[PDB]
Amino acid sequence: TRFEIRDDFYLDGKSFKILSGAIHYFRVPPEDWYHSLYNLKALGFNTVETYVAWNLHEPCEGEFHFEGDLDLEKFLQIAQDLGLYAIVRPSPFICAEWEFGGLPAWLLTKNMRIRSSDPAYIEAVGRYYDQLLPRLVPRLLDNGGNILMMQVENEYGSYGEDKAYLRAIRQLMEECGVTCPLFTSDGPWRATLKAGTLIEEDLFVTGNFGSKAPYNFSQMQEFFDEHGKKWPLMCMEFWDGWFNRWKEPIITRDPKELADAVREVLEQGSINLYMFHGGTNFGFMNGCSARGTLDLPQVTSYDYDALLDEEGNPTAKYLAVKKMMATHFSEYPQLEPLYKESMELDAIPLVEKVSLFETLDSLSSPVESLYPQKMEELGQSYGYLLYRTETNWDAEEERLRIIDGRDRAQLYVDGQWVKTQYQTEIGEDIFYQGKKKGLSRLDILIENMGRVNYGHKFLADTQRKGIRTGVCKDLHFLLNWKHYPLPLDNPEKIDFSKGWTQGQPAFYAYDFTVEEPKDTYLDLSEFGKGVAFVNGQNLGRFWNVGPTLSLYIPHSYLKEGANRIIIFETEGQYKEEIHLTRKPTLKHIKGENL
Amino acid sequence: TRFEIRDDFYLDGKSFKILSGAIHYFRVPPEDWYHSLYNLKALGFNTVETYVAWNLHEPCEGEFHFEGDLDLEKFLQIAQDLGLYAIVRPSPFICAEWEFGGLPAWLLTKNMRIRSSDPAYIEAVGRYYDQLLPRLVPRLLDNGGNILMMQVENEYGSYGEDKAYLRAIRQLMEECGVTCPLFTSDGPWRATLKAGTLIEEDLFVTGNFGSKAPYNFSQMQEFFDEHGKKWPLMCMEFWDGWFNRWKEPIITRDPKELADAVREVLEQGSINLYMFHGGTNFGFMNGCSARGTLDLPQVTSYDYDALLDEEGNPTAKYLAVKKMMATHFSEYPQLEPLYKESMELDAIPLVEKVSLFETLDSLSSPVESLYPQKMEELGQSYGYLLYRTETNWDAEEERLRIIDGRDRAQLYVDGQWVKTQYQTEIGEDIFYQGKKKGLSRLDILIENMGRVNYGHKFLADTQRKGIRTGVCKDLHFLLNWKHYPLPLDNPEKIDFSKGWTQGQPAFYAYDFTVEEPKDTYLDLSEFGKGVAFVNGQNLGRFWNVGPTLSLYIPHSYLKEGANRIIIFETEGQYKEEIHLTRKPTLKHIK
Repeated sequence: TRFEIRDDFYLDGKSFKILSGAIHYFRVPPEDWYHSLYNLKALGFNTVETYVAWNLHEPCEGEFHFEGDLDLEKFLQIAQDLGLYAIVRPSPFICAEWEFGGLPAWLLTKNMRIRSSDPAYIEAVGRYYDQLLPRLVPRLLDNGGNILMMQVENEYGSYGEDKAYLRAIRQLMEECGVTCPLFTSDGPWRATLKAGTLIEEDLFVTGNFGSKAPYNFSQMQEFFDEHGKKWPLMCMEFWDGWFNRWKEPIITRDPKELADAVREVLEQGSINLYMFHGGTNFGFMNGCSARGTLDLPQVTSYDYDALLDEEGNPTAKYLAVKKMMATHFSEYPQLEPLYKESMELDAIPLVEKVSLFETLDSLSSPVESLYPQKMEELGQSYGYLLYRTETNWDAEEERLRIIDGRDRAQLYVDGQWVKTQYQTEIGEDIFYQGKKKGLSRLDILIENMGRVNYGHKFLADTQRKGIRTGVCKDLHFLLNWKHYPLPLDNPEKIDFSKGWTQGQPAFYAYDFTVEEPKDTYLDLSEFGKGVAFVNGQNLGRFWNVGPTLSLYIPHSYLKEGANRIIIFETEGQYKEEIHLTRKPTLKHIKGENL
Repeated sequence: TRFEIRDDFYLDGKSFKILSGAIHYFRVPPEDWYHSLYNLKALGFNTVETYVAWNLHEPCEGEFHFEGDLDLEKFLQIAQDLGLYAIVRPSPFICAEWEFGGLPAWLLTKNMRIRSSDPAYIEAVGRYYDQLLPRLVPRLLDNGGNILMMQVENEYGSYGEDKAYLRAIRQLMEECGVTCPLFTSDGPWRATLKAGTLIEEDLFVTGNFGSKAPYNFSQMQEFFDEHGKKWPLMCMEFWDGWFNRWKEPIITRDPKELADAVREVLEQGSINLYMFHGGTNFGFMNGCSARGTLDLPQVTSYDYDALLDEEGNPTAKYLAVKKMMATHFSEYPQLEPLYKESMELDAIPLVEKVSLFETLDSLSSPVESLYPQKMEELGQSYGYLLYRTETNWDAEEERLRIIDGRDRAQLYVDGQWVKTQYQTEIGEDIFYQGKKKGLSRLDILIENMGRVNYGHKFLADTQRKGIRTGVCKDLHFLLNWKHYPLPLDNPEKIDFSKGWTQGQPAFYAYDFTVEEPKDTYLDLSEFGKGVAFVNGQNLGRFWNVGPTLSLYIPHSYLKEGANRIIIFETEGQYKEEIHLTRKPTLKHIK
């Protein structure tokens, strides 16, 4: 074989240092894959690394997608054409600050123990691998492609110690034809290294850390020595920045310090910068952190304070690493990096608007049942879900309670907003005065704000979204529900010919003309909460709590000539004009460091 | 027919006022059934009412028990012998401040929507009714028995509005040959009346309340008038006292005020006093309240501040009601009630003791699996559950977390206590410094402190006890578990020849001689928490937080001659002697 893991990495019989950067194909529009990969090569780096997101490729059971934004094969080809090698990390679980850590939400309805040696789960992964891996085998280095090696699971030592599970994934990958070296990655301390690895089965071990390479590599070396392994040192995720969460301040890391930290890694071994270019969590694909029982959703932008910013442009950090490489690793040739230009556009007028309630039938097919159903139970993975029932008021004032609902609920009676409850607020008493006679329409709009992507809440009860127990009026649970799943993947079905009323979730259309499409940012600082679309593509979520108050619009999302932005707003904000800016708008929050 | 509901209750063609009192056969030892029923008759009342507890009668699916302490037929016969009528409320769900509201815990292992029109659930109730109802049909008044009528579900308006569910229950009862009038009971306001009833299908409606009979009956009357029903008014649960919960003050109700309130009901209609005699939640059968997401376990004593106290003796409240009856309803003949005498026994010394860990193997059959299992999936309904694993320490200090466990957890490493966590404390960081080398034994003793018995938490995730997600060490879930179910229904398997170690859950035995068995109270003020047995019979739980600091011992639990009391105590707080007192020991609660 051309690439071997011995006492060192060897490529064609010569010692080889891997200089990799992470770029997730699914977080960068395909039109910009070349741009981002070029900038990685230009830095003097020789390898690109990416996760593969199961929940993108098998969004519904048995339905596979490998084209367009998800054309991993094309991404790898672009990398190969640029003379870059590839590391692929096709774990069913990728963590990755990504919805449910990459697991398809439909697994939550199955009789199985997710992320374990449970055969039912392993078999689902197998059926997925049957579609994914044969696309990658021809792209192994030994088959004329560029893939050096692939990862088994992902940071499993930060979740469990089921060795049968790791063995099963390794076995599946091998059976599917993956004949390149395999490896695991984990935190470089004893507990995670012991739990996450198959070192005693000679499966290569790499470490994830964000600083102190000498110390962290020493801990890995001790672990290798203890098991008598003579292996090269590699940091598979060198965390070069920080991700962001709603309501929390943006923290950045000094470019020079980071470049120095990277130098230390390279002085002893190999690296994969996480992230090289972070990009965007388009649509509803953001992940979520947890603290005890509390969920902390992560933001749309995956800028990450990476070497390339969300847009793909070199930052001061890129330049600092470039200078470090030029000095300490001059044997790796560099190129001038590529920049994209951005544009701005003022005073784009509102053209049409419609209340969600007035365009429901166009957007969603209602599911009726006696008892309320959860989101995944209804066959929905992402987005919003409207629960509707009709009820007689049995007293002047009555109490309503949403029992076991997540993540955020807005309650309306006869179209009138009554209450909004987020997370732990859900379940608190709600009081109202309904119709004197006949039935009042009770509407509850629920949002899935992102399933936790790691750790102890990974399989928490709250991971299943929507209303899990029921809605109480007085002391009894209400029955006869119409459910309107609102994945909002069908903006073309928004019927702007219908009515609009203030103080309801609504869609707002803004039309503008573009001569030459360029990168830009939609300013949502004056709106409340919701999502935005440009030319039918879901840009992701906005929320005026910040820290991010914009949504990035890649040039490739725009068209020459007529364009339309649609804003779905849930909090009642109303603006007759929007603006696009050359740079993102930020909310400054106490404790930040820009 | 002998009994019918028209514009009024008619018994053998004559208008009839039902004067009922609640006595639950399963809360009073069978030896004292006559005593309590006699005292009900003595008050001038004519009817006894009782729930039937499904979780007692079908403890394991397909396994039915109707003998001894559970001999409902005998209870009804004794009532008939005393000339009392009976109302039976055989709902699958009884609420009743009783474990899981009477539902068998094994239902939690089934794919079904409990307490709904789900056929899977209805079919389970049907199989239960196939065993229960044929035992009651021959005891219907028309068939020579004493049962006047029976309830369909129980306060369903305080839970749902599934009319198909109510219809199914009614249909099951009819199909089992129950031909007497059926009825529902609910709170006497519009929301609960509408939700919990089948008035439009002519199913009789009763109300539950604890005061303001005129106002509450007026709300029922309006509901009746609205639906064109000319029916008698009955309060099927007139709450005459208060139940108690650990760490909360005992509330009592003035005897005279209560008697006055009862009179108000009787001036307009019929009544069932809840409770007439409350008795005891023996063993692990207590219920649990909820406030928001928080569980509030109810105590062992179901004294309830009822007319008869836990022991079955008339109280000031009994006398006040008796006086009210003699004054305002003199047409009902009364009798002098019966009293039981109690005993005391000082300083009964500790005979022997043994740590739980040292007697595990005789007490429990372990179940081994890679991932930890919950209590019910292991086949256990009540008691304690020991989770055991072996693990080595990967740093001088490591963090442990119990993820999604209920209700109370005690953690030991190599036999040494590390931490106790109750309810919401479960999940908090636990830091430990363990064996420098090799595997340490990690033991986690979990207690099921009582499943919620009503309301929005009735089917909460927390109703399944044990550890639902896992135990984390550092960042990873630990695997390879030995589970020791500890229902503690086998005290005869406690091996006192085994070793005892301080600071561990342990069993303590106290031997004494009894001349003539009499009611008494076991003083547990100086023991931390646990349960107690007398002659192998589980008296229920104790907890030094109070308000109750004793366990009632019915005379029938004692034997002539040699007796043994075994205390299982989990906190490491015990006494080298015990006292049996004439009256219960109580603690004031802030």
